[PDB]
Amino acid sequence: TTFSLNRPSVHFTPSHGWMNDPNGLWYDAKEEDWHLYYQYNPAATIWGTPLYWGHAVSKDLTSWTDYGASLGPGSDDAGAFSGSMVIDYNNTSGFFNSSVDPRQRAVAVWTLSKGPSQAQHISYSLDGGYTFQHYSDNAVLDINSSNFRDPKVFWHEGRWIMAVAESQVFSVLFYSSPNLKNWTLESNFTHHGWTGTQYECPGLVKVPYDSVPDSAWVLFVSINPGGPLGGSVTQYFVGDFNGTHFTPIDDQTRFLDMGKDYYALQTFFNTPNEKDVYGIAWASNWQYAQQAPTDPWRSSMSLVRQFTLKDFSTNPNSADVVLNSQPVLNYDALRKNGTTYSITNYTVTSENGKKIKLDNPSGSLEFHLEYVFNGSPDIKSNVFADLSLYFKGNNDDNEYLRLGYETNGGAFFLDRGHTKIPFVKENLFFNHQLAVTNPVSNYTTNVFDVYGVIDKNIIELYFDNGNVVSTNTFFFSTNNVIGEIDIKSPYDKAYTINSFNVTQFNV
Amino acid sequence: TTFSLNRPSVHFTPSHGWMNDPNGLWYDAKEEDWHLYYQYNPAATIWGTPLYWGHAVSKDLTSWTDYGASLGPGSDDAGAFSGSMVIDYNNTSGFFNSSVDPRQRAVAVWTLSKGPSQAQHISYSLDGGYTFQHYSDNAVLDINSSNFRDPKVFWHEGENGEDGRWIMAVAESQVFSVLFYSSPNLKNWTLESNFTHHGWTGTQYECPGLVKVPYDSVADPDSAWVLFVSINPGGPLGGSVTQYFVGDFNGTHFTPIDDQTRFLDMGKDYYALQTFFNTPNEKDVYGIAWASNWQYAQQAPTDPWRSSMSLVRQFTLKDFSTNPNSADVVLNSQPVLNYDALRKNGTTYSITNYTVTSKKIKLDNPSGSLEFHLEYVFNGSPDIKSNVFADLSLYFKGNNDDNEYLRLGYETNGGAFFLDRGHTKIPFVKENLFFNHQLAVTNPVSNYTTNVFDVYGVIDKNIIELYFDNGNVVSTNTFFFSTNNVIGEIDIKSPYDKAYTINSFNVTQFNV
Ligand SMILES: *[C@@H]1O[C@H](CO)[C@@H](O[C@@H]2O[C@H](CO)[C@@H](O)[C@H](O)[C@H]2NC(C)=O)[C@H](O)[C@H]1NC(C)=O
Ligand SMILES: *[C@@H]1O[C@H](CO)[C@@H](O[C@@H]2O[C@H](CO)[C@@H](O)[C@H](O)[C@H]2NC(C)=O)[C@H](O)[C@H]1NC(C)=O
Ligand SMILES: [Mg+2]
Repeated sequence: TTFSLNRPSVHFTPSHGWMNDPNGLWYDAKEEDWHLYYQYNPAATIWGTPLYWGHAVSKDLTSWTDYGASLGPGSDDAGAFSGSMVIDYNNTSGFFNSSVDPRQRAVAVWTLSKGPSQAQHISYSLDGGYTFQHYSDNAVLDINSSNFRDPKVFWHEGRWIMAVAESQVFSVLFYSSPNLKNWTLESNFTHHGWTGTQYECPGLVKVPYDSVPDSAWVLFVSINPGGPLGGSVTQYFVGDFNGTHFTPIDDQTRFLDMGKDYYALQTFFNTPNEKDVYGIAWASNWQYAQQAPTDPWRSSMSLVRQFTLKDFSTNPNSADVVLNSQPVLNYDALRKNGTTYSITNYTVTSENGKKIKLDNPSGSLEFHLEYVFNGSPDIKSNVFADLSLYFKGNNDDNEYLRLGYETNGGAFFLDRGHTKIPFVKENLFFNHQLAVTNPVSNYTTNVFDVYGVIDKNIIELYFDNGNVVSTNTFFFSTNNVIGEIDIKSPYDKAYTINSFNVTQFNV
Repeated sequence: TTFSLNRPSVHFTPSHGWMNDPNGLWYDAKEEDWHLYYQYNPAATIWGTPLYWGHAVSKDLTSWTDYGASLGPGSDDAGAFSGSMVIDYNNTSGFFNSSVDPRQRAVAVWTLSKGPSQAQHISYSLDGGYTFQHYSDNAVLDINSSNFRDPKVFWHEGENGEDGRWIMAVAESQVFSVLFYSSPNLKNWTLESNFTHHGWTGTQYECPGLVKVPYDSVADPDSAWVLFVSINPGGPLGGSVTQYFVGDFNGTHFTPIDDQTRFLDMGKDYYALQTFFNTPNEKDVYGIAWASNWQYAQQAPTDPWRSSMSLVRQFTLKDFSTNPNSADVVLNSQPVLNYDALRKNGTTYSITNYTVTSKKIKLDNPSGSLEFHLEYVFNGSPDIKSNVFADLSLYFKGNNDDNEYLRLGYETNGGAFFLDRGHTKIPFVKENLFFNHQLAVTNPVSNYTTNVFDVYGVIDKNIIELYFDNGNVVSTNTFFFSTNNVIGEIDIKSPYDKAYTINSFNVTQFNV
């Protein structure tokens, strides 16, 4: 009842220490292992030097083995700031004698921050990405810059292309290299979208496109500080990449996530089928991430997501384009081992009150919800006319997430202030109220689809099969856990729930 | 305890009924009268039809006389939606005999919304903007659309010997389009360009307006063009929002200088900004906005009026960037009030060289309307690290009940300014979950070697505006105290002593 010592079970967290950004994401196809590195301060639960890349491995992006610090700066003064991994199949670096399986030639491209210089180094691994050896005595790219970070490198066919943030000038620099050693400047993408205070963590990616062409390039650009809710946010651009220059199709601003706690998204260098685009993000915000009431670890990661470009618009009378997000979890094992509750053709009304009590609550559930607004004569514009689901919890049912929809605001809401944890009341950037403008799925029926995941301190809401997504953290009291889901509305028969599956995860 | 009956004193509110976006703003240079029109329902405090244009007049953009319903749709079901006003000096409309002063030849260009149709009509006034007459018993720009609204018109002086034209900016809303039509005579219109899918599209483009704005260049021209586009639904905070683009107008096309997204106001309750057709200086650009959010506006706890307007602001383009290592360009906003009259009819307070340690201000004969200025700086402290809330807060408490208060300040770990507007007894503020309690803005320093933050606030009963870095950043929000409970005391607090230093703090209550 001062800290919130409930730890996620399907979002990766460090065993201990401060975790702050996904790094070196790659997939080892011989061992069938997913590798997730992260910025890590092992000494404490706030950002500090020396900063390493923590390292964790998963068979299924659901269960993580955290091996702790792996890649390091080389002195207490410095940081192994963010960066990426690549698989040098053809041995362009020349680091790899025949004895290293081509599928495991992991080379890491990363920012050294020391004093006033941020410059990019490379370090190859000769043990499948568990330890690393620094290439030479020096960096491979130094521009006498203090803000020069977050290299994300891919193979373009062919050369290596690097995207780096010259953060303070709002620039993604693009650099090419034959061998990962000699880098030459190629184009300077600058002053696009929502600029905030800095550009951080760029990553350029080719993404499938389910039309109604085959693919499209996408540039991710993270922003901190200066995001529209406060602090950090992640935006993206849709366009094409000519080998040197990135050209956005349009002049639109697009956020990946409409919640306050989603930042520093990075994509896996590779996936098993070599087409799908997966990526993960740090699940917090820089305004309050180091004061989060968790111990002995601090930051959490989001779920992995699959990104595909879809034709979509926010109303039925126009045409636009949007990055759909589908969640990647091991749902076979999670749903087999877990207990499901459900509702159908339920017209919400005070007389027929309905609720779901969860047997042996675990704090980790998913749900699909399908609802419609029937309207009522008694609803008009000067009343709050909401369909609320209170996710109440087992030991203190005064701590709850309140989530739902209201006509007169035409939107979905998340209330995350109802908790005894002091932090949520004391830190004034942890907003109680969050909103998302969720489209219907079918404009002749006006059916709303929400799919959500709850894991102890974090909730992710995917609207309209993943066209809109909102990720936020909550903090219940310790060992308080969601055990009752309660359905309410002050207007009888005003709403109707077609479908409402819950599935508690037993973990 | 349920309804917050405190009416704003320097912001415009109708006598009674529901008020919505600003419309037909112009300046009468003959009588020196500012004319404001508003989306209006007099029959209730919620939107409904028939919607009229309410009319207000003011000498100083500070005190307004409300004249009620002036422009109407002519039918019960229908609605007289947003539009703008032009002064047809050289009588290009063919409506004005010479007994009508040129400075007074007022033509309203507005949207008629009736059943499934939304089309642009024009009406005109022969008594300087109080009564109006519809022209032709038909629209002047129809495109059988259901989402075709909010025409904002200005005059484009032709160069070389080309005559010059009226330019209309309209919203083809659902397709995120500002269409630019020209006309010689405000009657026959022709499509010139289709500005589409820019910035923050949200759900709909609404209330567009093209303007040319002075430019204070201190970089490495004289003017630049600005395009205002309002978005609702789909603002990032939820509901409504106003963005702007910076660029050039070549006579048919607006062309932005980048693909940046710039919000005019970072608060939750600043929407549908319209600029005045004309100003006294013929070069300054003034704008007014509707001070609420569509998500909760028709639920606000006020009677017998529902919406308020913001202060008029003076918009000027300056060189600005959010860090000291880059260049960019920003729309600076500068409040426009009758400060001479207000401050001299009113009571001042000061505080200097103050370093915060475990001071309060009692306002004498509280009026509830006040301005304040604040310069502060952060000093550091052994006891402040990344895992604490090290805030400098200012609690504007209430006289009758002081458990209702605004809490605004800065915090170092979040590097940003906050406003907490939840602390009140008014049920609406707890019941409506779209009425955010906590608002934030990433306010810059005003000098990067002194690290001094500058903040100018205006707090009229139930509405607060904040300007940062001399108006490079603005955040506007409504708040609701109990009936007859205006701001009485401001207490300055910080949990870390000597961490912050308030160099200046000039409060000035308005006795209006
Ligand atoms: C202005 O441009 C927009 C966007 O290109 C046009 O919008 C299209 O309108 C039709 C209906 O007539 C829709 O079915 C399309 O989906 C819209 N396109 C897009 C991209 O959203 C609009 O018609 C244009 N208006 C004029 C007057 O030219
Ligand atoms: C990439 O483009 C940006 C944008 O023009 C360049 O930014 C300038 O950098 C200097 C110092 O390096 C600053 O004083 C200027 O203010 C920056 N300009 C702007 C508009 O912010 C940047 O230098 C370019 N970098 C490379 C490597 O080409
Ligand atoms: Mg309207």
